[PDB]
Amino acid sequence: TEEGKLVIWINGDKGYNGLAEVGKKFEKDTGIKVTVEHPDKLEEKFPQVAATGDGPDIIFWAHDRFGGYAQSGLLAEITPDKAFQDKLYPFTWDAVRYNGKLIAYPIAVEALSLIYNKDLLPNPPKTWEEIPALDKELKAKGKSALMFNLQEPYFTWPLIAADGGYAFKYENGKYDIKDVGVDNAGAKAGLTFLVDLIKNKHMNADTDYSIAEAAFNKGETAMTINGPWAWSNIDTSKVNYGVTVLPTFKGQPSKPFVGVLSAGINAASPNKELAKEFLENYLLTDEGLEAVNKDKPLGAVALKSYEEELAKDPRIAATMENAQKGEIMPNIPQMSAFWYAVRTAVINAASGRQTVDAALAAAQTNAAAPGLHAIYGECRRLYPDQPNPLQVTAIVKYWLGGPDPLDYVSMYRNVGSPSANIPEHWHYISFGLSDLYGDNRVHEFTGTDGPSGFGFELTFRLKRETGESAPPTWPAELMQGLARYVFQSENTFCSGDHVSWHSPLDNSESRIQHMLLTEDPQMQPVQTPFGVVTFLQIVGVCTEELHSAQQWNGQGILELLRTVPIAGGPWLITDMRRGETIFEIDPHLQERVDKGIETDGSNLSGVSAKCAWIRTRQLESVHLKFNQESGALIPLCLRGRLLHGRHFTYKSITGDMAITFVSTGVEGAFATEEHPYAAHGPWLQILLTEEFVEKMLEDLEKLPKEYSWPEKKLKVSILPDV
Ligand SMILES: OC[C@H]1O[C@H](O[C@H]2[C@H](O)[C@@H](O)[C@@H](O)O[C@@H]2CO)[C@H](O)[C@@H](O)[C@@H]1O
Repeated sequence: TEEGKLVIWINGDKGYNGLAEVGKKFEKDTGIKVTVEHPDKLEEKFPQVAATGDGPDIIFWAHDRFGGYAQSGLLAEITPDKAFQDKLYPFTWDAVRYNGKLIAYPIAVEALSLIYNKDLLPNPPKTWEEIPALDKELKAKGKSALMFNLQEPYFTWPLIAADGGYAFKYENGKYDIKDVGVDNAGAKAGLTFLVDLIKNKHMNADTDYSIAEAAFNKGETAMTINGPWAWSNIDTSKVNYGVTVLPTFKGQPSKPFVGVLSAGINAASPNKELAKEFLENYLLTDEGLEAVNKDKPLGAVALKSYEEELAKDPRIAATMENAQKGEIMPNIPQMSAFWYAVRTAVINAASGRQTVDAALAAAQTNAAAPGLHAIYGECRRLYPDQPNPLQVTAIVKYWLGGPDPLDYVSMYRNVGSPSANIPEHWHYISFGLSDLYGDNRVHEFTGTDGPSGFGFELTFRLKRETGESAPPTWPAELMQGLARYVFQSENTFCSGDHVSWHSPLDNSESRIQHMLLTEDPQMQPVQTPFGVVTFLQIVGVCTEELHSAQQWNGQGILELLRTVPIAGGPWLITDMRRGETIFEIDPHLQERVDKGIETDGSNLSGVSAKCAWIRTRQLESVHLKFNQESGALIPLCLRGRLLHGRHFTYKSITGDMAITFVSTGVEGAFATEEHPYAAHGPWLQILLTEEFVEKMLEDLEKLPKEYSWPEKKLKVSILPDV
């Protein structure tokens, strides 16, 4: 925000210019500059940035969002003298009251209406069922019957609710968030009807707000569906239009979700009193509302005085008839999640991606899945561009006996950063490792503190190939494999961990057959009522790189991968095509690993190797035998472990034999400085004092190799071992 200046956000389809004129008058009378912006996806931007401390002093939007905003603590409480509260209709105040407090100034009442071309269609239909036949009549003379935005569920909700659909059941003043009604026969009936319209080529699933508006206003289609804001543009057009009641479906009224355009004050705003002055004494006046209304009609206003003038307009009348027949939107926080569920359901059902029953079943479950929704939020923040990415769904859900524990795996196109030389890739995000539903169907509920589910979800970044229109799906199957491992082992992962796989990740001949895990570079962790969720990105590595990771640590090797862009880069993007290890690409990298093992120690506690040396015996002489391969690890054993007071264990692949190098100062060994070499059966422990260890290392500064010291002998060999 800012002090002495007023920043306002309002959607671009509203009358921002009129509002700007009111801002001009305010700037004249008070000297405070009033800036009016209309960013895309503002409502979302607003929750997103309000916390950091950027944001609008005032935010305009339908009330349905505000309850959420208020629960997050983004909104200041508004305080009007009774003198002012009486100027507005009580029910508009109702729409903006949350948890007993007023959290926004109600501005206007928005409801969708059926807008029709009087020239093309003298008497509009009273029912949806006529439209198919009606379209056919018009198609005969190169026109269409109906076109409206199919991308926002706001416009198809009236039809869906008509025969029984609902968001949350309201009884006794309480909305039951668990009782969602988008899955019932009614909702199925309306959405099935829309889908059938598209099947019989009376509508097109691609159609959006702008195509619908252009079509109707140019006079290409007979009808459209929209709110009062739209009219101004139609007035400019050649079309003579009427605004009327929406068509009935199966004998029942269409029930549009009525909104109440409201203005909220940012809790992080310095100028809150300036905001109150502007809204109460400048905007919410006959003069202010008229100013805005000339630009784009607001609908049925909340200011009694001005509304009395407006109510005469037959268009407003129709607006209020549709409004009455429909319901007013709830303002609870769960609305946003509901809207998202339905938006996906409609689009997928209309495009043929899914059936009506499957889409609505998914929307039904997802309307009340705070975890799935809290993740979808962050996904939405990263990809405001992509509302519905290709998404792999597990059709037999895990908690019904299904094999795949990941309910969903979303697949995004990431454009990368040209400035950072980061290539375009596909970004897979998984859903199911965390608590999505929080009703104990998969994961025990644990509360807000602590990890939701296993506390993380999996992500993956697959370098996009030349001409790849769509992301491949094999990474989802991979993610299902890992997910199963976690679910059966009950074993969590942390940034740095490695996964040994030893098969091409993509079931090709690729050299990438193992995985490392790191924090997703872009995905921020999220607060889920069911817990906190972090995002672990999978990074494909060669067998050599995995080995480096075991010998040193995961973290170091990931960074090495970041420096070699071809092998990952800053965001650690997996290229299944890669043919060389990072070490074949830059040998100085091996050097970096050796320095790390020296100064960090190594995470390798033991190896299965070709090698050789109940009562706890003691020995004064010891002769070890090693394969070249296990002989290679001796420096690691000493430099990497004993010099860090860490023990190391060779176990013979055949034998029951074992050799555990023990630093002076390790705990629980049966080897003492007094008696360094001791054995319990086939298991041998030898304790080396640090000085001797250093000496030994210098001595090791190819085959056969023999070493001797006063105490003990060491042999390096090739085929004595079977
Ligand atoms: O698409 C779902 C959407 O519906 C409503 O958004 C309306 C808004 O109320 C109107 O003022 C106008 O801008 O049309 C919007 C839809 O394009 C809800 O208010 C919103 O929360 C929801 O996302």
